[PDB]
Amino acid sequence: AMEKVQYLTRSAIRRASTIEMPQQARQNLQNLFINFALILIFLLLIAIIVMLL
Repeated sequence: AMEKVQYLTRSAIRRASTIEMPQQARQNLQNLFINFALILIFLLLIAIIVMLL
């Protein structure tokens, strides 16, 4: 084979649960965690503008 991008060679035995890529997410737990965080900060926002304001 020939390398064209380092995404599987760079830090292969060092990166653990992190990724060496120009793409912020590649696995669905990353995607669903940010989805849950968006839901939770949206819930916090609407709690404030209904109960503090």
